[PDB]
Amino acid sequence: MRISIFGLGYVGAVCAGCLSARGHEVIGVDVSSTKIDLINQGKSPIVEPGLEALLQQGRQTGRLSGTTDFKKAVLDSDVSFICVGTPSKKNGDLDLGYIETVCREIGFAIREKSERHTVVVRSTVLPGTVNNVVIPLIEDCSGKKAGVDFGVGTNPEFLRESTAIKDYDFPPMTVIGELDKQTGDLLEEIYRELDAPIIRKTVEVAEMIKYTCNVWHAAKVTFANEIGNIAKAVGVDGREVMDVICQDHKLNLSRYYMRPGFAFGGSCLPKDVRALTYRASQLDVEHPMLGSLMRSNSNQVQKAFDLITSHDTRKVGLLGLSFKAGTDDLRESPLVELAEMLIGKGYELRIFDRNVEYARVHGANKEYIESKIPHVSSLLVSDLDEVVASSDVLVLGNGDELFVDLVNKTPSGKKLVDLVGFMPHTTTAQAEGICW
Amino acid sequence: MRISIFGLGYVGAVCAGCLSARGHEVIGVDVSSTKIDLINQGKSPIVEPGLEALLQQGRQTGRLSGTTDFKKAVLDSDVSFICVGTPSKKNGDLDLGYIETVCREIGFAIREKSERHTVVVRSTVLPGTVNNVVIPLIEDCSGKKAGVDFGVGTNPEFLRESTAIKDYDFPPMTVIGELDKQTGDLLEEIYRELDAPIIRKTVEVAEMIKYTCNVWHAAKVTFANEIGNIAKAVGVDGREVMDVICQDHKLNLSRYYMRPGFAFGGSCLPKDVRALTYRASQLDVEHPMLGSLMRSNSNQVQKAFDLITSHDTRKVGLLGLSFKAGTDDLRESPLVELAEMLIGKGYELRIFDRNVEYARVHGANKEYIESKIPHVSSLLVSDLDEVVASSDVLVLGNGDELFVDLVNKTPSGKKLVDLVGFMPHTTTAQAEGICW
Ligand SMILES: Nc1nc2c(ncn2[C@@H]2O[C@H](COP(=O)(O)OP(=O)(O)O[C@H]3O[C@H](C(=O)O)[C@@H](O)[C@H](O)[C@@H]3O)[C@@H](O)[C@H]2O)c(=O)[nH]1
Ligand SMILES: Nc1nc2c(ncn2[C@@H]2O[C@H](COP(=O)(O)OP(=O)(O)O[C@H]3O[C@H](C(=O)O)[C@@H](O)[C@H](O)[C@@H]3O)[C@@H](O)[C@H]2O)c(=O)[nH]1
Repeated sequence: MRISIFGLGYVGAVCAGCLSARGHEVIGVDVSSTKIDLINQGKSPIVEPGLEALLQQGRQTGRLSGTTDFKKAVLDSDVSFICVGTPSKKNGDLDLGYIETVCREIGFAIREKSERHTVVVRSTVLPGTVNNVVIPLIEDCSGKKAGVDFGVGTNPEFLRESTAIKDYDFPPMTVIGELDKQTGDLLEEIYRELDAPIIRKTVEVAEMIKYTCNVWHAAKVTFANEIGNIAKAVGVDGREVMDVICQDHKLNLSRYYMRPGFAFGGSCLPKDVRALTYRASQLDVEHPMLGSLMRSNSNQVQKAFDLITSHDTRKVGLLGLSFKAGTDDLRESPLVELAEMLIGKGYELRIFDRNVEYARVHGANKEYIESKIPHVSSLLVSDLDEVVASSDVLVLGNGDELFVDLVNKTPSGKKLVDLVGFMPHTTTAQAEGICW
Repeated sequence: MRISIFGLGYVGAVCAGCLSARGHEVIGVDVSSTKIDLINQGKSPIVEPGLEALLQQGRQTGRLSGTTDFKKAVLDSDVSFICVGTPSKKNGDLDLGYIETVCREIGFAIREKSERHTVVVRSTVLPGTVNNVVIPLIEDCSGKKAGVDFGVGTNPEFLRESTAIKDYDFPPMTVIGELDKQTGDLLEEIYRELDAPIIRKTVEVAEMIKYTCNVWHAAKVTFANEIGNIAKAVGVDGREVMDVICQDHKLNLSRYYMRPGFAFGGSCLPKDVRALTYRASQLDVEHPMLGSLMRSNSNQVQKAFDLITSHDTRKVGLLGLSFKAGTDDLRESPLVELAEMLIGKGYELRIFDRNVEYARVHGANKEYIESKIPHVSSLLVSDLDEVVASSDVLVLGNGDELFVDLVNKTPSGKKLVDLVGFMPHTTTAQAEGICW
């Protein structure tokens, strides 16, 4: 197909060439006549391994060209890939300036041409951008309507600089955000030949996706730095430490621990986090990320409390009490924290937990349950249907498989608050998730 | 093997059972008489899938028993595993009360004992605990010297409650902290049949290994929760978002981005960290972790500074300028920032980077290099030898392989400051690493 590409920076030029070398008619579009002159000369504006070669191949076959003429580029192509920059404003919000101009330029170019055009955003933008800005802009400028007259979708890239090409060739995944089915299919052909999954989501979800990947990346670099700093301070090598950790593909580098949900608890995570940062503090090793964990963890408890507590009623049924399903361990259980908050603030609380139950007559914790936390434990009710019937707000606190059935057999008159993720879908006025 | 286990809690009881199911002789020991008794009836003190059944089998083959007679346990076994809990003190630090107690008794036991007894610590303890607490208390109480007379070693655990047994039978890996080969071999013979890599390291490293793993899990949950919160405030399901993130094993769930070293930079990571948090703020969504990345990131740059400016010499050579090797992209390069700080402090700064040097000749970002950051670029030097020779302190800022030679065979009279990880080993008087 014939592709126009708006913005010829690191991702735009890489695109220009990668597509042009696969059999596409590619028109590189940029505001600066230096980048374009370089392109027509078949030369790379950047130092990127193997880019020049690709670009020179684009001119030799006549499959690639550049022009500063936006309108033409549109009228001469069937698909436009938006790759212009979105730099930071002085307050952190991203500057949409460039994106807007391109959008206008495109809309104006469509007002003319009668055939359908396809506008795919690749530039990283906050969620809601395509819907609240690029669409209405194009529309208001083309006098047309997104979806019906012209296609719109988003297409995040994950190219790294200095390996943009190989990243292009072998991506982790290909993700597509679609308004119209038609625009989605076009992208599907485009990456059809790539040995990686294709993931079709709504425009917004896609926008969130690319942002999360990037912040996760900084999160990782940050972790390794803070850990390495503590390492040096205590005499060992961070590199050696992080290597071993990167060996674990069951916990450290899997999807485990990555489900958005409730605070973490137990008799290990919170103490070790406290134990290592205290030590870091003794060695004069600052550590803002490591040192914000607990703070965040508590926020999450508070959050559940604010959700549960917002329905004009004291009647709460708390399903799950141990720090996690399948164990009776109550040590630093966020659910007890939660329970204790509700009690301290006067709520009519009723609790269900068959494991904590079994333990009240079958363990080495009897003492603790009847003398250490009687104000919590005496609120335990073993009849699950009783807890549901006499509560107004039902709170799914842990992964007990028994709570699924509950999630699909919920009676009228009850609010659900989901903290682990049993809900098949997103919040409604009757059922709310802490992160959905 | 005859194995004694001190601390019949969640970790110790599981160990007792699994070990004994594997044909060893196990003496469970704990301070609580009520614990020992449930163990002698083959009953489980805790609610943990399949533990009871293991404990009864342990009894029924006479391969597993229990007592409070510490001395007897050490006297009738060749190796002990220390599994006593380590609780938090009001200040976050670790309470070695229980560990110490169990160390004293053992020492007293191995004294009266002629043959080599082997001590393994499974309890999670800070780096250096074993060298400065366990060994000394046992040496003292036993009159014997750690290493030659009795074996010592560290051996963390990654079992997760509720899947403890599965986790024991199928671990991510086995980590051995060894002092004397003898104990290291002993542990390996035990875990030989486990389908996982065995990792042998110095005590201090394994101690730091286990900790890093726990705080890393706590960070994953933390990242995931804070992302889901923002996800939900922006209208989408944080779960749909986190599933996709977890579908990427090249960048997201891989070892990339996990090398301790220098702050991140470039025109994407920092810009995106700032944008998301900015949005997060607009929406009243607290995010202590996400929101601390930049301070921490910026605290790494300053860290590199302090390293460099501590050598009583104004002559500094910065090898690498662009945000990474393989590109000339200068946007928000931490190396540039480093340079500007060094400049503002009046250092004789010389800079090598073959990519930018090339870029300021071919490419499109020459204006920036020439007219926007002249005060950095005129400190450029084309010849790497010229920079190395005329500087007293060399900085390895990015991973350009050209710098490998400099570190393998370094001209005397130079101080090395390794920001990326070229050094084969730890810090010395001539070559200092940022996280090693
Ligand atoms: N929000 C959220 N929370 C999670 C997720 N996965 C687990 N959690 C929670 O994180 C906390 C820790 O649970 P987990 O690590 O499964 O169990 P446990 O704490 O018993 O085991 C951990 O400590 C052991 C230990 O140090 O003794 C470790 O060995 C072990 O590997 C774990 O790190 C729990 O409160 C969990 O609910 C998730 O995807 N999302
Ligand atoms: N300390 C440390 N720093 C690292 C490591 N790995 C990478 N870095 C740094 O993290 C920063 C980003 O590098 P990288 O992600 O490899 O390059 P780039 O930032 O150009 O690509 C990223 O931005 C693209 C984008 O959003 O446009 C993404 O698409 C892409 O996937 C990356 O996130 C750099 O400053 C790196 O130095 C590490 O293990 N340790």
